Amino acid sequence: MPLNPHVEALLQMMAQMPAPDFSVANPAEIRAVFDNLAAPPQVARVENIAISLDGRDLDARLYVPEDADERPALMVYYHGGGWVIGTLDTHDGTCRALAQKSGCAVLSIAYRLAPEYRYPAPAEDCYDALVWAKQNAATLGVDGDRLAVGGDAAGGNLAAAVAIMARDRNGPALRHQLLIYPVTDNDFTLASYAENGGGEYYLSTDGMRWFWGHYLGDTAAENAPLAAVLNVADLSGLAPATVITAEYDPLRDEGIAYAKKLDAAGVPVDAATAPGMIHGFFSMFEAVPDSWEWIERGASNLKRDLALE
Amino acid sequence: MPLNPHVEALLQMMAQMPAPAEIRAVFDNLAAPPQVARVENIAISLDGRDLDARLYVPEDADERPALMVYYHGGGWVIGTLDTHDGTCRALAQKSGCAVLSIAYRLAPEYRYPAPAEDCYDALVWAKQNAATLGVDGDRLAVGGDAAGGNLAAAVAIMARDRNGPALRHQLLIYPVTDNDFTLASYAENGGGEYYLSTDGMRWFWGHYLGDTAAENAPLAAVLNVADLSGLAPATVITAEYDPLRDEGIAYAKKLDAAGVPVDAATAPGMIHGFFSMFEAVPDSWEWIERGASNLKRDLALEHHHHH
Ligand SMILES: O=C(N[C@H](CO)[C@H](O)c1ccc([N+](=O)[O-])cc1)C(Cl)Cl
Repeated sequence: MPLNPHVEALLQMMAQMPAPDFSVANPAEIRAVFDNLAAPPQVARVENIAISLDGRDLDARLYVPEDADERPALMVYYHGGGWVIGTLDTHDGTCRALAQKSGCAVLSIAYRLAPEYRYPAPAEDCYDALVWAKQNAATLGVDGDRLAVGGDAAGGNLAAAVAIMARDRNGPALRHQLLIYPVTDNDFTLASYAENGGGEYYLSTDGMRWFWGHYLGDTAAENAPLAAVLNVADLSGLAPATVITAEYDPLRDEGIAYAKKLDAAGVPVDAATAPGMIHGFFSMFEAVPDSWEWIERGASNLKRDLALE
Repeated sequence: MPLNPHVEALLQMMAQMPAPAEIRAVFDNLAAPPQVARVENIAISLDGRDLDARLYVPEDADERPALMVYYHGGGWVIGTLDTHDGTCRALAQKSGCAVLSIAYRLAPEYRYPAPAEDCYDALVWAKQNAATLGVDGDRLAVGGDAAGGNLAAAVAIMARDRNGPALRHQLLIYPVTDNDFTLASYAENGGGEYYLSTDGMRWFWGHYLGDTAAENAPLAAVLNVADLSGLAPATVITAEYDPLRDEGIAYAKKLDAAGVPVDAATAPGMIHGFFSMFEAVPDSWEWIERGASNLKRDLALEHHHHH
């Protein structure tokens, strides 16, 4: 029986990886190379946390990075997955990566998912969770005065909405919003949807129709102000943003767009499209070494806006 | 910029894989660590030393589940709770049993027999502290991959010889059982193009034994133990393109010959370490499932009427 084709593709992929050319095979070197290969990014502590809110319990996970401060700043993170899928486990690597590179604690929220809980519910979970974290800051062991929200894809959509909710509802003061290739609108005619939406690049335009439909259900996009945050008339007074888009992401244009509108309304923004990258690439750092550059970039903005002043 | 070549290689890797509640069931389980209900970082205080441990309790385990005590691989020199986290989650999930992953002390800092005595002592702790762990101390099993399967095999032998915890199973995943590098699979598979090399194994063995000759290390080269009878029923899963294939098979044959019930097979087309590769190689799941299924059978819950 010949080599399993997938094992072959794995071996090829391991072979095209950045050499760690330690000059000699001693136990410390071999250990570092195997840990780099086979373990998720190291953090000091990971705590499975139950968040009891009015009406509902949400699972969450606290990541505390090695060499963080006594009481580090916190970013409350919202996984992506089109408001329909995604778990704490699918984004465990991404949260660890961000925590490691920012030196910030990261609290990842398992908000309730559509269609079971259609739009207003998931964003209310995410907002109520940021509130919970603020009010239980000392109990988590973090500084609730240095708060951020972040998220990828649908999660970036939720983080933008929470930032809006926190400004409108006069909630937790946020030092940053980290938006990683975020969903911002349901206009599927955009250039990048034609260019990138065929399914060739993981995420497809039809996927996004499917997601949006499950999230909104019977609500009209126009009657869903925290869904298409791109359509929010006024984006002034929002937390400083980082908006990283990907070149071959169907969401690229609308994400780029939102960043422009934030910059228009006065919000400080670092905004970049990652060359050669697809949707979901923050989560692909194990196979795509170049993902780390952009992870480091976003975390570097967080580390700056969350500094103990 | 052109599409990133690592990204493009990843994309064709996904494309190379065949095929709301059902949709989540699939996509949540690709490129992600398998979900379990509870994961607890545990410290084990033994005589002379404290070991790190991690307890995995899967979804839909019994009120007081069976326990497999698991020993990671890494040639007795490398590996952590973190490097084998994914593997432990997969086995807990597919078996329905709790899994206790043990961070035994590593060679060359701690040479044979130290890592083995850690692994045995951790089993005895787990049985003694079953109420503390919330598991059923009468439904115990050991397991491990590579040098971890070696340690599991050695522990099953020690538990037998020392009137130690009764074991219902030993799951041995492409185990190291001997340092005979003359064997066929080393010549065929031990070149280095298949992850593990004969040279790698020499290195590991050198670090593990130190000055001690193999002939004086029966709990290391378990293939040189005379009487394997009365040992825990075994699963021994080897890999076609693994240098360790042949000594794994040999150990299985000797288990069987001694009257130990053994499920033994060679995963066709697979390399050393493929149980840990299930995110990239979904066909690994077939073998994970078989191994975990044998665990589940031998760690069977007792009868309870439901009326
Ligand atoms: O023993 C070794 N690796 C073993 C292979 O069994 C280890 O079990 C392992 C390999 C790969 C892996 N992964 O890619 O997640 C995890 C563990 C050495 Cl050759 Cl580095």
